[PDB]
Amino acid sequence: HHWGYGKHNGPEHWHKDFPIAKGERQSPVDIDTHTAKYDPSLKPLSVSYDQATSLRILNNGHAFNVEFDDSQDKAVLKGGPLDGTYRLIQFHFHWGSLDGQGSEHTVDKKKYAAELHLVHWNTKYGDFGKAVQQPDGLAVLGIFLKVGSAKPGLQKVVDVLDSIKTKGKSADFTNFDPRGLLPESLDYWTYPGSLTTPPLLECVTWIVLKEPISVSSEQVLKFRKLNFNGEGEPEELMVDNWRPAQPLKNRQIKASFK
Ligand SMILES: NS(=O)(=O)c1c(F)cccc1F
Ligand SMILES: [Hg+2]
Ligand SMILES: [Zn+2]
Repeated sequence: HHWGYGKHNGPEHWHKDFPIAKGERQSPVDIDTHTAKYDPSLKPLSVSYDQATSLRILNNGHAFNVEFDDSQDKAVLKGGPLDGTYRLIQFHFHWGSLDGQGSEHTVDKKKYAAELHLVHWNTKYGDFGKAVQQPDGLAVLGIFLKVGSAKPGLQKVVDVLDSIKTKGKSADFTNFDPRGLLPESLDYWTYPGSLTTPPLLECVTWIVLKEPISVSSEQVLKFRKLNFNGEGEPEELMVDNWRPAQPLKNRQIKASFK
């Protein structure tokens, strides 16, 4: 039926309606530290989120998305492995039912408690819809979350979750600064891949940051209170909305550090 993360319609079943699930550049992948090739030609990332305008937040049944106004070059990403300018359109998380699982990408087989994705599209293409039809259409910045001390800048998001508990609900979310979710260093690993949920299109340049941000037990606990179901249906806790690591096949992961 419509895709999900449960026993009967989870990741292992997606290939039935989305054949691309067995493609050559699928995500996510495990990052083997000793095999990633340090590439010194890679340039440093350029994150310009000072003029970012958040609009709303909404539960879509798979995760929650904070949307931003992408009609002009307000919050952009360039540099690193990129060619051209990429506009931020939205961010979301992937998390688990226990502290030792939740991230999509792994490092030396290690699983973190969750993972943040900041989605951007190539301005060359005009709009998001066109960008998803190109090999270099999207650029997603990935950040790992580990359980420890509380992240001040995450709290604003934690507070509003009660108002978007079930599928379809949305709430205004203006004046949020995404710069409060970044770790100290911008060191990364990069590889060519795809969306981690259907339609599983292969249009993404993945940029996974080395340094994870830490959040509190209580902060992630509130993530686990959301619901997959819409209002009035039986309650199914929104947890473990992550895709298992896919085979790397004929690709290479480059690192911007040694
Ligand atoms: N999770 S993900 O980053 O790959 C992702 C996006 F960025 C955008 C749409 C769907 C989706 F699944
Ligand atoms: Hg594509
Ligand atoms: Zn994602």
